[PDB]
Amino acid sequence: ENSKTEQVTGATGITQSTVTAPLPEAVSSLSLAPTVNALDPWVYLNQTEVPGGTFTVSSATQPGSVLLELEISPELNLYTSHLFRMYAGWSGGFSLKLLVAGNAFSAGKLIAAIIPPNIEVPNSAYLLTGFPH
Amino acid sequence: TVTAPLPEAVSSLSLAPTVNALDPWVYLNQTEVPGGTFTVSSATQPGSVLLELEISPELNLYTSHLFRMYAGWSGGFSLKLLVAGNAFSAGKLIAAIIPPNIEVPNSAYLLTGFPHEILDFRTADSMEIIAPDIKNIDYHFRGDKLGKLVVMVYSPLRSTSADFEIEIKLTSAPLPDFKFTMLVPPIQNNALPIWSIPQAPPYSMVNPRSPLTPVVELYINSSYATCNHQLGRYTIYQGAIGNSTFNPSGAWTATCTAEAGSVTGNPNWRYALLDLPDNPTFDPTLPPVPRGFCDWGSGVKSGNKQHLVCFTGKKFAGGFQDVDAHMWDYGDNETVGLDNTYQRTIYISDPSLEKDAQYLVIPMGVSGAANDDTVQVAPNCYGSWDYAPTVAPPLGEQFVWFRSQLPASKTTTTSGVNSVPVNVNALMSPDLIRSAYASGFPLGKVALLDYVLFGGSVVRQFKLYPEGYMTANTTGSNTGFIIPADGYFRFNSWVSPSFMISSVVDLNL
Amino acid sequence: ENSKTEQVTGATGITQSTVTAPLPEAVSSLSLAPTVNALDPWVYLNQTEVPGGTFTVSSATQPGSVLLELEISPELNLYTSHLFRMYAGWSGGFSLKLLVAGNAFSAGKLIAAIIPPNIEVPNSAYLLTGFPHEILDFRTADSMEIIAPDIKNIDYHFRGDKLGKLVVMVYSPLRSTSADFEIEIKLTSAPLPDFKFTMLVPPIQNNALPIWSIPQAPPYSMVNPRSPLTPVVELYINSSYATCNHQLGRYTIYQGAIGNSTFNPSGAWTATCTAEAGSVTGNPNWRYALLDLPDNPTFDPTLPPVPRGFCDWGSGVKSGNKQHLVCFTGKKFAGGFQDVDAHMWDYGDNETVGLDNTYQRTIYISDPSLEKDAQYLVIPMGVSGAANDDTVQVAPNCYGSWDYAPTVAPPLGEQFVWFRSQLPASKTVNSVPVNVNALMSPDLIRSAYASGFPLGKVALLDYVLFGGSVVRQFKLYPEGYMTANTTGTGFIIPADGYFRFNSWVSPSFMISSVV
Amino acid sequence: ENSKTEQVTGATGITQSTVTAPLPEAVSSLSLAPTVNALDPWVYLNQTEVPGGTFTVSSATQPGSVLLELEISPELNLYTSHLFRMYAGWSGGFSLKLLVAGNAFSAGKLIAAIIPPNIEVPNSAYLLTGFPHEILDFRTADSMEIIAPDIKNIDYHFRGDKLGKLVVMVYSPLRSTSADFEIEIKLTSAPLPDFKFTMLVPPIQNNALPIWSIPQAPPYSMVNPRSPLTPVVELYINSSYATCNHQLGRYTIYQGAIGNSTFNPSGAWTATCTAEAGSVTGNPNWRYALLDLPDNPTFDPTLPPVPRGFCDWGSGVKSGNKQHLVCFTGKKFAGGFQDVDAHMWDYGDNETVGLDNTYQRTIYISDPSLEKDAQYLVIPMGVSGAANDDTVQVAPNCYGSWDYAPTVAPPLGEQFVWFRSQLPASKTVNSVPVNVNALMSPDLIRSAYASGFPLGKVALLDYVLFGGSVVRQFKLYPEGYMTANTTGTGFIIPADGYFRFNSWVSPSFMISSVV
Repeated sequence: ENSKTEQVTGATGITQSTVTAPLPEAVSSLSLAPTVNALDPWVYLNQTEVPGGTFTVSSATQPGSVLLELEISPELNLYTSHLFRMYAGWSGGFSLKLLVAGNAFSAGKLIAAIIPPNIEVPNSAYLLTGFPH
Repeated sequence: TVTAPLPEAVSSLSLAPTVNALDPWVYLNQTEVPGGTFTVSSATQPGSVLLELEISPELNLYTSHLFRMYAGWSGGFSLKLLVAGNAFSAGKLIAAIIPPNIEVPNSAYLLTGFPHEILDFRTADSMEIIAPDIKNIDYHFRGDKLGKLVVMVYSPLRSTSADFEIEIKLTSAPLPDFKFTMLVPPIQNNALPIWSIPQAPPYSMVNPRSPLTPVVELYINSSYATCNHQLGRYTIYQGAIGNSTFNPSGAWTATCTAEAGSVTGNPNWRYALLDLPDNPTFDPTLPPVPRGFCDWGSGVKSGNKQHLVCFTGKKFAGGFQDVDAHMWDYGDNETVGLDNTYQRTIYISDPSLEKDAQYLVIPMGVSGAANDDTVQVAPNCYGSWDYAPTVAPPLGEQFVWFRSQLPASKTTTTSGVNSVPVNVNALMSPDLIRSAYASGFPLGKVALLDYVLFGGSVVRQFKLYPEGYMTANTTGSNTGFIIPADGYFRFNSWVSPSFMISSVVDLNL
Repeated sequence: ENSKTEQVTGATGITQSTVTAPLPEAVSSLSLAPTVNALDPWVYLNQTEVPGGTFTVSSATQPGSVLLELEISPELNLYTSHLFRMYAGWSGGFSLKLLVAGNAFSAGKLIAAIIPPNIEVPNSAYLLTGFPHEILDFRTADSMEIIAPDIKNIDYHFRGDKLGKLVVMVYSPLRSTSADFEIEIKLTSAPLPDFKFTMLVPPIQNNALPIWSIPQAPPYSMVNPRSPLTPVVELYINSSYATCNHQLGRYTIYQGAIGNSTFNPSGAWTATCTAEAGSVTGNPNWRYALLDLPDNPTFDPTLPPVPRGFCDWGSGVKSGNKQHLVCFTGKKFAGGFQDVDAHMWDYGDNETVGLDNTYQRTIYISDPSLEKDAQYLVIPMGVSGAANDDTVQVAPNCYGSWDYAPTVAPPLGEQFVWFRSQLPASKTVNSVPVNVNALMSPDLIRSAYASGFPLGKVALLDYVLFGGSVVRQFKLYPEGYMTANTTGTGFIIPADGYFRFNSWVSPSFMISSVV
Repeated sequence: ENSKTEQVTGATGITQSTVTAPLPEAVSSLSLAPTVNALDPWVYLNQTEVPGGTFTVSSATQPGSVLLELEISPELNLYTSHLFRMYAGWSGGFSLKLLVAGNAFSAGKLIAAIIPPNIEVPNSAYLLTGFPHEILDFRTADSMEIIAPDIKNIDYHFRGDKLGKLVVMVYSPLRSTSADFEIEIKLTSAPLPDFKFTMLVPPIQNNALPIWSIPQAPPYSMVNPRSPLTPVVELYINSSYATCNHQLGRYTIYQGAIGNSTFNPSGAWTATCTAEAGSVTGNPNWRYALLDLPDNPTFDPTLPPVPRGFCDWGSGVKSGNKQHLVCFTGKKFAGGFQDVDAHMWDYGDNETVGLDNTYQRTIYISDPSLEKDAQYLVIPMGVSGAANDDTVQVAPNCYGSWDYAPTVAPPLGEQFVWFRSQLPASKTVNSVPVNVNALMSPDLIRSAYASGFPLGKVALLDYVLFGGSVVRQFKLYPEGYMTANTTGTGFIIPADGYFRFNSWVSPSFMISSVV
């Protein structure tokens, strides 16, 4: 985890790039996998748009509405989704880059939360602070 | 950017018969503070308290939930200030820590004499504040006096160019020295940090000011700036208050003993005294009216223009005889203490009232000049009984009302009694506040509720007060804004009383 | 702990100075105090007189009477009492110096005892020996320093905690050849070096200030709450007025105005009644009326039965044949009242004890033409017939379960000091000249709310005449009354002196200046 | 001295915190101090708001107006102000933090200057550059600590010495895109580490307390000093009442009751006159009389010409043909007065400006049978004819060289808040219903003598209704009047709220809550 800051062209504000692990990843030993199949090294280096990974925040949108809700799976990335057809099973997490077209003369905040399996999503930003976020 | 205006003194917890550790991960994730959300606007006055919090386990989502199974606790909190600021705003908050036994001042001048930090809107975002656990004892029991965090406007919000508002949220985690003391069953008196509301629609709820007619609308009107009603009054603290009841249908029917004599200059308008099953000694400290009995207004000195309407009939061994419609009203048509007064003396426009005979009274309409406006202002409180206080929404807000259509009874007989169709509003329904008794509201906090229409596609936001009313933030003005009664309420969050709802109702469409 | 001896000037006896710790002090670690606030080093070096720390042992005083009873607290010392307003909490004991004006040709003993919190004080010197204590002898005692612990089970105090006490009583009776000899005892205090305060807070407290500042207004500048249109012209004493039962002019430090009293007695003097059906048996002129109750519309038994501030002058039991009250009365119309003139009036029905001579809603007016259910102005203004100061002095009885002011008396040997005004006659109904007394004026006790009284203590006041060529001394009680010590019909004190706070004393204190 | 910079949240500008000593502090050796008394170490660590340390810069405010002017003294900080009551003397400077609510999209500058004692403050930012000073810019200012010297030529201060000042004014005008933008400025203080007190003394001083505690009595509990038998029923505002010339209801912090005012207005309402030879020309019913002067027997021009507390209601210039005052009047006999009834009366002779509409000894009574040199009771009770609130509001003129209360006005943009009571009619002489206003009640300013006002400062009061769902704000001036800020005939405020002390402000302060 880290954060870096860049000054904007005109010096009228800043942009931040942040890397974070809200919850620790538990790397599987894969001891029960009959074979372990490596991906092409370039697939880890390609960030594709996620299916349903696009939303617009207007000043109308409430802090109760879920903007994005996405399952952590091979379907997140174009080439892992295509590759998974060829395989019985899979293991491991995803890097998820949230690209925000922000500006220094706006105001307001997002919350992004990781939600465990077999837990329901609350319609409340107050309740999302109970998760790793 | 970490501020401790007063030092945290670490208790040894020597005296604790058990010391209960929290999960190590509760110290590592900051949650939103259950009620720690407030708004500042350019209208918000200097020296106004925006946020008051007891420094207690209730400051964090996980420790508030955990405290339900503990008898006692020790240790402070680390608070972080999340400020949705902007480039154009100037102003300052003051955050002050008040020791346990000391009264909170009403001005910035006196508040600066406490341990405090001053928080400018340009630099307050992500500032961290230690909320220390001040005590002279090894750990707290329940019901002990607690230190407070008070946040107040120090310099008012001003803007260069455009008139923004700032929403501030606190987040919290317990300090590493925080501990609990003794396991007890999970039933303890602290409010749950989440309230879960059963998804009952408003139309499925009773109207406590018109029990026979379904709620058809949630309603808003900019002229209804006051509620003086005795019916439909419920609080989380006290239950039903001021002659309200949890079964409004069953309480709707009174009886009255007919009284000797008649209204002056109006010999058809016979007096009666309402019979008081719950106040037979006629104590001034108990209610002067049967519980749950009609509080509809009918104007001031207005009998020539308008009356209330009821079914009546005399008591017998076989129940009640010859039941039909009459005009009635509270008190006289003249004396200020009786007329337009919620009290025992009524009159009925029936020449036939026999002395000492008992009559059924079932209110069911209004007549003549009566309108929605006149029904909305209840007959006055009077005397030393525990009547419900007159209430207003705060400046810039409107009540949300539970509304039902009351249909007109018509008769074709000459001189037969005739009603006019009217809408009846109630401030609250007992069916919504039902689940709030089990959950509790946090001390000095308001429920922000989502109200959900069209499968989630439209979401109104209302503030439900523990004093028994919903309010909305609104723009424009209107004497008839309708919200559909087929949505459901969803708990959103707890907020300070002075939080300003972002979701504004466009009251002129 | 130690003792040192000094020979007296003439060598005809000795004086002893003793330092003692009857009970060990337990110095708090203050580990739970958020900050520890040091006092100025000179505050530990200054012994001030204690509030109520003064008593006189005569040969009359029994070894059963408590002479001094004092809570071990910041209120013991002038500068710790002032400083504590600035703080949330405190910890640590006090040095308590008992200064005894003894002599070698007297006899007798004191006992001084430390009493833990939540223990009662016994009325017995035999039982005081069960506590940690000291005994002093009147032949040789001069100074005794008690190192008094702050006895606690908490790290430091907040306000409203229960405290350890010092108690002083006679152990063995005072004897002397002279009948006039007294041992004077004085108690002084300083905080012990381990004394600390805990947290700075704005200096606004319920706790009483150590010194009361009184406005210097003369009694003649103050309203008489029993006769508001007439100025006070004398302070007055009368040894037959052994009790006060008034409902007006009743105030307390704790509750403010009590009984039916008010802080605007001039604006409350006026009332209105609704004229009833009927009249007093045998007197058809005496028409009944009910006083209107704005404060008590529904006639609740727990709220007052008479309008706030309305006249409580007496007329005796069953005495309308002999005497009455007098008022201006007039019928209500547009904008005010018509044909306003003097009428006789009284409380009750001149027969039944529940009504006659009783402070309650039902009155009669001696006007033959009262219209039924019409309203009438009532402004009480005098008395008629055989009426006199003593009839006006005894108020109508209180009755029922409303929050009336209790009947109060001065302690044995003391007398009430009254605020007195002359109320003139008026003539053709004809009134008689009478003097009206009040127990207290609201203009004096106004100042006492702005400072407070220490709990369980009374203000000793100097009353200063001619700049000081005469000074009276009075005890002003927190219960509202003011009182003087008297020896040997009425006695008159001028109303153009001024009150000055002298000191705090116990209710049991004997005023040294005698009237 | 230093400066540090912080980037703003959004990176759209900067805030600066600067520490500066414009003039060197000269730390006293305290060699002549008998003792040196240390403060609690935490008092140096607590910055409190300064009395009068709050101002708002609008784009309207000129670079000639002084925004803040403050004496460098123990009164700057809450705990040094409380502590100083306990001490004879003091030495050492103050840290003064100027907190500026600035913004990067504004423009303009402050100047802050230290001014030595016995030097006058100039009404010019150009002249302030001649002093030791600092300049702040509204784009980047956030905190400025001034290390303000205690400038003295003596080892330490006693009370009543002349002091160095901080002065703040606009150096360069505020500009913004928005017309509504304001810079809010706040000043906080703590003593510098070299600050000391010099000698413990009992905590009794003339010096005003840093916090005023107000009784919480509602206005309806307080006497109306211009109509004592009637209660206050509203606080009131009327934008046409631009001045007050009353001689009753006039009080000041410094002098107490002024003009012809008294602290017992109910006991002073009654007067007596001796009936003169002759009558007003053309009106033989209008018999002259002279008010009796107990306070002024020899009719000294420097003592009041009217009895203490006697009625100052107006009736207009040369208007006896149109309107009069009304009183109860009756002839003096044994024990009181005979045949007391309502008569018309007025000041002067209905013609000459030295007498007519003038607060002076000579009156007429409209009773044809006044016996020469006999005494008559006078109890003013109403008004008659064309009389109204506005005629009663303007008092008769003051005249000559006696110590009358001056005519006072609210500052521009403010209005007086009045204590108002309804005075009812009385009917067959016939009175008219009228409302009487007082500028102040003695029951409010009683409390203010018991605390004092800081010299040159005004009390900002909250007035609390319904427990706090409405709060008005008023300035109560030490000169006796109370005042509100208004926008946009009479306006009514309920009399059952209570006053609460908010803060000390300058006379120049603009109340933020608007009526």
